[PDB]
Amino acid sequence: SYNNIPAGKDAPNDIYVIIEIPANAAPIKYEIDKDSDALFVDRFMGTAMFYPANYGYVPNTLSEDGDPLDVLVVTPYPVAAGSVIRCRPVGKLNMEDDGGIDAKLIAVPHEKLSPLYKDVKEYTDLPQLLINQVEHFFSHYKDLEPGRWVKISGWEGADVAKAEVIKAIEAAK
Amino acid sequence: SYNNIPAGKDAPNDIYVIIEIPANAAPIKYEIDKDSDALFVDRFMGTAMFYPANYGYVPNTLSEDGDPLDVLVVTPYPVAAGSVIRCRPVGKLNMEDDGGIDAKLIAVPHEKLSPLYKDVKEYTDLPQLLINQVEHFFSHYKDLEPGRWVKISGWEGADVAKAEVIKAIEAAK
Amino acid sequence: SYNNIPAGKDAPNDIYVIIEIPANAAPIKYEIDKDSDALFVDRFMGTAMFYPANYGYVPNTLSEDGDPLDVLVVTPYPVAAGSVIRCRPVGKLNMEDDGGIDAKLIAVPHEKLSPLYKDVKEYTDLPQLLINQVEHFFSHYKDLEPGRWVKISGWEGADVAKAEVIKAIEAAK
Amino acid sequence: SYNNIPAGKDAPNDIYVIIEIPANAAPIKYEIDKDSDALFVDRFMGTAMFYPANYGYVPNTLSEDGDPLDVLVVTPYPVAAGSVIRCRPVGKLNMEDDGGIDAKLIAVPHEKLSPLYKDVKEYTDLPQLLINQVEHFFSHYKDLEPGRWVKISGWEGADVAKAEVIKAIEAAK
Amino acid sequence: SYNNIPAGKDAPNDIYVIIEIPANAAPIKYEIDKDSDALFVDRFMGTAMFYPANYGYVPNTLSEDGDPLDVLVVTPYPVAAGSVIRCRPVGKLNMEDDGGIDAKLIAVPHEKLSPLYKDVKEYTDLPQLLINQVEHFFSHYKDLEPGRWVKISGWEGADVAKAEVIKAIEAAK
Amino acid sequence: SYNNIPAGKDAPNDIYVIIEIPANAAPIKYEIDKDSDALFVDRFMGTAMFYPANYGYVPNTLSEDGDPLDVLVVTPYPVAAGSVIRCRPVGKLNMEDDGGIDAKLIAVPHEKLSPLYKDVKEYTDLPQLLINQVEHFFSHYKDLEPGRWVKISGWEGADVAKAEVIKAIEAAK
Ligand SMILES: [Mg+2]
Ligand SMILES: [Mg+2]
Ligand SMILES: [Mg+2]
Ligand SMILES: [Mg+2]
Ligand SMILES: [Mg+2]
Ligand SMILES: [Mg+2]
Ligand SMILES: [Mg+2]
Ligand SMILES: [Mg+2]
Ligand SMILES: [Mg+2]
Ligand SMILES: [Mg+2]
Ligand SMILES: [Mg+2]
Ligand SMILES: [Mg+2]
Ligand SMILES: [Mg+2]
Ligand SMILES: [Mg+2]
Ligand SMILES: [Mg+2]
Ligand SMILES: [Mg+2]
Ligand SMILES: [Mg+2]
Ligand SMILES: [Mg+2]
Repeated sequence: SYNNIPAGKDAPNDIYVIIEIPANAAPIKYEIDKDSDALFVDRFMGTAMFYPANYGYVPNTLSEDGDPLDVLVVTPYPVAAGSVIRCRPVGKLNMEDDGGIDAKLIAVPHEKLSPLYKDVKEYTDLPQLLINQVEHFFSHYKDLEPGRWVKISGWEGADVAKAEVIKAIEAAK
Repeated sequence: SYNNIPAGKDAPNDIYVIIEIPANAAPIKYEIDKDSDALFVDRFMGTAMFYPANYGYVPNTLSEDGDPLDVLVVTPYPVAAGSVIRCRPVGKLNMEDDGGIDAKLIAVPHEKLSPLYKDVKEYTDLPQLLINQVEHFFSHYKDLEPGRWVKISGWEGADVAKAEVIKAIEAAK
Repeated sequence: SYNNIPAGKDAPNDIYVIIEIPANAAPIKYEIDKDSDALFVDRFMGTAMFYPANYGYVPNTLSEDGDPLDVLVVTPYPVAAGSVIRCRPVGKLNMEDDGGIDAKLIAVPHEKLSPLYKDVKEYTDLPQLLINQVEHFFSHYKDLEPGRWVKISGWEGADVAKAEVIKAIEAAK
Repeated sequence: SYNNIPAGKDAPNDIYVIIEIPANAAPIKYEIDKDSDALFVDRFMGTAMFYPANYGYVPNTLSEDGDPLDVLVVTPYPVAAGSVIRCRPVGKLNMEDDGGIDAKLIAVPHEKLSPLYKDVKEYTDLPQLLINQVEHFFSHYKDLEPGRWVKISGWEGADVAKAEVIKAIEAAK
Repeated sequence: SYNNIPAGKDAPNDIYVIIEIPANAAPIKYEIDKDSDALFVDRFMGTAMFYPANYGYVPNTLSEDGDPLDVLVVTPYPVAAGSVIRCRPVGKLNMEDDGGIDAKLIAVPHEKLSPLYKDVKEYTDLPQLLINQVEHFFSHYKDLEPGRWVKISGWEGADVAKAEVIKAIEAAK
Repeated sequence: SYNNIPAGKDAPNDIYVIIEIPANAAPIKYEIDKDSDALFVDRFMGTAMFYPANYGYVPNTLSEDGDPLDVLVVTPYPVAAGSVIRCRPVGKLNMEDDGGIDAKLIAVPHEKLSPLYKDVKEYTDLPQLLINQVEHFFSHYKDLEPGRWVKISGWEGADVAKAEVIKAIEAAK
């Protein structure tokens, strides 16, 4: 099962993220069910938008909302829902949503998977438009769903993002 | 495993369906294997047709033929093979095929997943062309495979479909 | 060439729209060039959004910005960029953008192309969520491009939309 | 324009086919308009089926019904709508439909485009399942559209198909 | 889990292959993890190439590199990553890579899945171009990853391939 | 027609490229026919490879092989075959093939189309793996076609690439 996957081979610089929603996918919000490891349709999203990067979570972590830590992973090609990417965090997007505090990390593939991100040490080393697209997506993707909303606080860098991994690993143990 | 998913949160009005074949997919007839939870290729379909709705089954149900209850689920976008949709039955298509009695329910997503089906209470509230496409698909998709065949009896409404769910949940106990 | 296509077989109830951008497509903003009939990439759009309906124009019309009249066409499947669809207007979305007044019509296919829209006489007969998605898309698709913006005024019905077609046809003569 | 393309480099053994509908495409029945060269949506097809081969016509041919000769082209990958394939006829499917006589040729790519068809000299050298799929598609794809219908007479071989090309090239002069 | 799937219903003539990479897919090299059954991204491949057949392994086998036996499966349509296909071996491609001896079998679906391969008894009954594409892919897909390389020895037939299946099954006990 | 499109609004820093083959497309080598403006299938390519960037030509130019100048354009999303991209050259790949000298440019979208490439002044500002993928593709894509082959000479920078545009513009006038 997914719970047999550690949070990382060497956290926080070498972690695993289980993908729930591929980048550039149809507007279906999938979530993995802890009790079955199965991909559930949480909802069909209301706006004409798509997640700008692959979206999932670090196994064996615990965030403030009670679920594993949320991570977006930038990849050269969208990966299959349910697949697992070895990656490295480069930034943290601080937000609050209708349910409470909701920070999410952004990460890039580990060097063993690709050389493309070797020089991406901070989220500011990704394309500025991509960073803006990520923030704009979370700012607006709940606009057509009543009772759902997002407040953006802002971005923090790779040191804070790596800290967040450690926090969530320690919270689960 | 899939067997940890209940038949529904509040059956028969609120059920779960595990999808084997997405709507509008390539002509590969996948089936989930009970003893591995794995998606098997049952066959490559012989006709140039596609399933007009997502196709799957209700976990923890048992029909009189020893398999879970079959369900077609209408969705605004096709859902991934192996994913699970919370939905609501609105009708039943009575058929017999080369394997015996073969009724299949038709369902729409629960209102928590989409607002688009709030007025669909009976299968006759779906577009008539879609109902005709479902009937036509099952009447013909086996035409080019030796020894496979379908007889269509007709449709029944939401109350009959809900009673079928109750009966199949009972049988699994 | 495209200019041999009339504005309609029986405008304004029966018109042709040349599609530039398919519904649900990648964020490439194509525009057909008057001087060559060729599809140009006007831009790669800045936001993680998609046109919620097929987007194009009525040939042999002239709208307020000097170009043919803009029309969104709802279809059961997205139609290819550069293809031509026989359709019928059911509404008008009034907007202003960074270039000036920018109304766009919304239309559904002629009954010879699909039976699915026979009961759609006004834009309010389309799904409310789709109407909201169209408004939300135009409100936000320029959010990440400096100097580009949109202000929505509101909708008008089929009779107003049909009068806009007549106005743009006569303005071209 | 398309009318500048000859019927072939060396007809009837070496012909050109302009594709209207790719193999395995969405159920949109496109047709090229003679007076604009533009791809029109003739209709959205009513059944859950797809064309099993690429479908188009030979330019600068004229059958006795006033339209160019129809050709299905088998290719290793589906080709884009509006593109032109150099190919070689290997058979003829005789049909009558709601519009009158409706024979369609079947062809394979010229050896300069692919080595995969060197041993396909007759339509019976193609996979039997594919031949059956073509027949089944035309027998059923109009089933859900009022007033549309097909009668299938049977197949003829490559020599008959080649004579049909010669006859249709003659008629266009 | 996957390990409940036997190596075959009647090995070596009738085997199961769990697919990791679909034919003609994006250049994502998935591998199933033994400890979790989950699909991991091993890497994003460096070259602009795709696997010419579906790629996976036989469960409950052990090959020379300590992992289950590798098999390519030719299918009429690419099958999803993680799905399981009943097939039959027809050849063996002998290679050495940067990790050591690396033979891979090639197989076609069982006749219950498709009639299209009934006459394919040896790998030489597949299209020569496909065999060449498989050799060329393995010869070059690692060309842009330093430290990864492949040397091709050549092919052996179905009887040798079937003996390799028996060898890997017994080696797992 | 395409010939109404100038080589650029302000060559060599602001040019138009007509795309024949989208990035990451199926292995179909399309070429636009000068006499009809139609997209022809030149061949189905022999190797399991794909063009790593969109491929096409500058209208109203003349290269040493007698045809308009060949250009690859890097884009965030593959563009439709036959569409036209406003772009700017950043490098030149010198090659000779079975027909003679065969240099090709690489370009990025003009700033009016996207901000993503503002800092890409030279081909060495693109990802090194992408540059290697382009060279590797041309080195190998003819490996399975007899009589077709490529010799790589090497890359030159943006100043030489801009020169090549001017050379080919002047050659056509
Ligand atoms: Mg969360
Ligand atoms: Mg979550
Ligand atoms: Mg949230
Ligand atoms: Mg089943
Ligand atoms: Mg069943
Ligand atoms: Mg059945
Ligand atoms: Mg406009
Ligand atoms: Mg416009
Ligand atoms: Mg505007
Ligand atoms: Mg036609
Ligand atoms: Mg015809
Ligand atoms: Mg007909
Ligand atoms: Mg191996
Ligand atoms: Mg392996
Ligand atoms: Mg290897
Ligand atoms: Mg050239
Ligand atoms: Mg060329
Ligand atoms: Mg060349």
